[PDB]
Amino acid sequence: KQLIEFVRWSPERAQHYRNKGYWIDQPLTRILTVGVQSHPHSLAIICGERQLSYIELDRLSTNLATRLAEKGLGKGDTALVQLPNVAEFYIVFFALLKAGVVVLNALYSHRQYELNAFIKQIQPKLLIGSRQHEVFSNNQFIDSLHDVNLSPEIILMLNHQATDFGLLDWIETPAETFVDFSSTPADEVAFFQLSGGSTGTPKLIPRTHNDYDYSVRASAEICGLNSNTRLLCALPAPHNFMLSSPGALGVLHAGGCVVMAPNPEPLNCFSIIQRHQVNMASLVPSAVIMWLEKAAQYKDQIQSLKLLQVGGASFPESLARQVPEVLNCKLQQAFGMAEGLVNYTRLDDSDEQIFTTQGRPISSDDEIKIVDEQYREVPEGEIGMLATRGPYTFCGYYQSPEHNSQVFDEDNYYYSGDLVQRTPDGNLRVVGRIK
Ligand SMILES: Cc1ccc(C(=O)O)c(O)c1
Ligand SMILES: [Ca+2]
Ligand SMILES: [Ca+2]
Ligand SMILES: [Ca+2]
Ligand SMILES: [Ca+2]
Repeated sequence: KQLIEFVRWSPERAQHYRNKGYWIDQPLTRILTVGVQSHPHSLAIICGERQLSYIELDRLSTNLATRLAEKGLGKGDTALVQLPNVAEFYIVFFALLKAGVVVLNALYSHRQYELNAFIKQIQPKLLIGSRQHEVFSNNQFIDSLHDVNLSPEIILMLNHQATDFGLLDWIETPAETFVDFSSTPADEVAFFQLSGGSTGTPKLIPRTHNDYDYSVRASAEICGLNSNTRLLCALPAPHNFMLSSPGALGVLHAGGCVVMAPNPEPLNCFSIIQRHQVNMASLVPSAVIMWLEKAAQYKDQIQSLKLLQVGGASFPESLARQVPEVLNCKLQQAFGMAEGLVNYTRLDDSDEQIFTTQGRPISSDDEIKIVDEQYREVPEGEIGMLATRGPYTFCGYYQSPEHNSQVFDEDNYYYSGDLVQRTPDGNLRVVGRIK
C-alpha cells in the first residue's frame, strides 16, 4: 500500500521548481503518450532488423503492463530487470512506468553478487532477465532466492525455455481480464538509478518522474535533438548517460529514433551507423579511442555522424581535438552523475571551451559549491571538491541514512567526490576524484 520511500526536496524548493517549469508533474510515460499523439508511425527504436514505431512501442508496453496488473503487481511493488541492449529493454521500462512498479535496471555485466545485493535491498516481486545471461543459464541463482525467502512472484525470461514465462509472450499478448493500473505519482519514485564509482555494490538512487523527465527534456534541448535525430545506443541502455543525457529518453522526447548496438565495438557500430544513417552517438573516452583507431579506414561508413557526446572519464584536450578531425563530427563534452547534476558544453561554445572543459549545468537552478578540505569555498579558478543541489539532483540514497549523513551537508548539497575547477568562461573542468 505504501509507495517506495525516498528523501524529498523541501517544499520551498519543490514549489520553485514547479514555478520555473522544471517540474510539470507528468509521469515519464509522457514522452511516449505525446509521441503517439503527434507522430504514431515515426520510428522510435531500430534494433537489428526490427523497427518499432512510437505506437508499436506504446501498444507493446501497455500489453505487458496489463499482464503485470492482472497479476497484482503495481503501486508499492518493485522489479529487477537485467536485459541486454535490445528493444525489449525499453518496452519493459515503459511497461513498469505504466504499471506503477518501481524498477531497478541492473547492468547486463552485473553478476550474482550484485543481483543478490539488489534483490535483498528492494525485495522485488518481479524479475526479468535473459536465459542467455551467465546468471540464468541454469536455475541455481533463481533457486538460491527461495532458500532465503526472497523469490519473486513472477520471473520473465528473454530467450526463455519451455517451462519459463517468455518475456515476448507477455509483451505480444495483452491480459485476458482487465485490472486498472497507473503510474506512481509524478513527485514520487519512478525507478532506481545506480551510483558510479561507489566502493561496494552500486548504491540505489531513487528518481522521481518530475526530476528525471526535467533532466531529459532540458538535455534534449541543449543537445539540439529533433525528430530527425538517430542516436546510436552503444553504451549500456540502463546507464544514466545513455538513458537520459540526453540518451534514448531524450531522443524519444524529441520525436526521433534510437538505434541499438550490442556494445561500442567499432566495426559493428560503424556498420550500424551506415546502415541506418545514425547522426548522433554518445561514448565514454575508452570507446572513443577504439573508434579513433579505425575511423580513417571507414570514413565513408561513419560520414553521417553529426554529433558525439563524450563523458564518463578523463578526456584530455589532445584526444578531444581528434573527434572533429578523424570522426568528422562535432564534439560535445559532458560530465554527469546518476545522482543528478549533468554538465554539457553547449553547441555554440567556443572551440577552446568544447576542447578543454566539460561544460556547465543543465539548469540555471543547479547550485554549485567547490570547496577545500575545510569545506570553505575555494577562490574562483582553484581546484575543489564539488558539492551541488538542484531540480534533478537526488536528496539521498535508498535506505541509507548513515551514508547520506556523510555525503550531504546541512543545506542538502550533495558531495559527489569529483574534483573540479570553474574556468573563467563559467564552464567546469573535471580534474580528479576524492575519497
Ligand atoms: C552526461 C553524463 C555523462 C556521464 C555520466 C556518468 O555517470 O558517468 C552521467 O551520469 C551523465
Ligand atoms: Ca514494426
Ligand atoms: Ca517534440
Ligand atoms: Ca559527419
Ligand atoms: Ca561519484
